Amino acid sequence: KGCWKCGKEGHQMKDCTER
DNA sequence: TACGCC
Ligand SMILES: [Zn+2]
Repeated sequence: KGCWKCGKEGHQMKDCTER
């Protein structure tokens, strides 16, 4: 629960995008 | 911000 690729409550994919 | 992708 958090990011998509990172693993932290920083943001979601539209704010990450980080592959 | 960058693949929402590996
Ligand atoms: Zn992330």
